[PDB]
Amino acid sequence: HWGYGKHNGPEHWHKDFPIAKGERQSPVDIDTHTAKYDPSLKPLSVSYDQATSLRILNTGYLFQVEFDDSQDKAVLKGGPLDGTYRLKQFHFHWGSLDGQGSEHTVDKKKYAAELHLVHWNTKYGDYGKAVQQPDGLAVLGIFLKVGSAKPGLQKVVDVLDSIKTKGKSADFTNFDPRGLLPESLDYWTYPGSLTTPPLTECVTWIVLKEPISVSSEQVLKFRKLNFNGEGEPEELMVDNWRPAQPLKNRQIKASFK
Ligand SMILES: NS(=O)(=O)c1c(F)c(F)c(S(=O)(=O)CCO)c(NCc2ccccc2)c1F
Ligand SMILES: [Zn+2]
Repeated sequence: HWGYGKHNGPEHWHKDFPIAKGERQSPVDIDTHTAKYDPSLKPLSVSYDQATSLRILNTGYLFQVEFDDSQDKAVLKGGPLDGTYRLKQFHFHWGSLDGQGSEHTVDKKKYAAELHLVHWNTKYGDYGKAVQQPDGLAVLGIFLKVGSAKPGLQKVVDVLDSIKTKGKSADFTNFDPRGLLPESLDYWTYPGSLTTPPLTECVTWIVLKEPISVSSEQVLKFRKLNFNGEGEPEELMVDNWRPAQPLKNRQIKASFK
């Protein structure tokens, strides 16, 4: 199956998923000197006050926290978006070393990790339909740099030992994703794709300019997760990022400066 290694990593995905070589693939390098300030973009509206987390899961590629999206409890709107996108899950990508791990880059800079908050367009009724549409998902991406701890991340870090291996889940209720956001909602946006197979070009990306700070100890705990299942040889879950893909004809817009 696909993964992150020499024999099944990003460079191989195109054989199963030919859209890997498509015209709107993600992630990309954000060239902050060619991005265009768009005074017509709106402010983001990030409304997570009623978010209901359910569970945390090691998928064998990353870990994710899932939400109850069967009512409008937590939604993203405004900015570049038409309509209302409902929060379904968040997850992270991270590196083996503090100098890599993000999927997007900024003027070629790599961050230690990247948080993705995945939302689906409510015009399509559910996530599975949405993922099949050109404007089905909106993913809010937030960079992580190593420095001071992020207190709102610690509940996530402390449950990771209970989901060490592929396919393990744990209850994860009452988690507030507002504690993962930076102060500023300034962002870049562009049209792209899922960053893992099936690589569908269904995503409006909204990448915040301001990183969050997490401690060295917080990210080290991410790196103690395993790609393998229990009872299989241990393979540390690190470097689960796709490198930047060609921008092609796209424009990245900035909400600021
Ligand atoms: N990076 S990304 O935001 O484009 C992304 C992932 F990297 C990713 F691994 C996933 S995945 O874990 O589902 C793997 C298949 O693409 C999703 N989709 C996230 C998702 C998972 C469960 C429920 C709803 C959304 C996905 F959206
Ligand atoms: Zn992701």
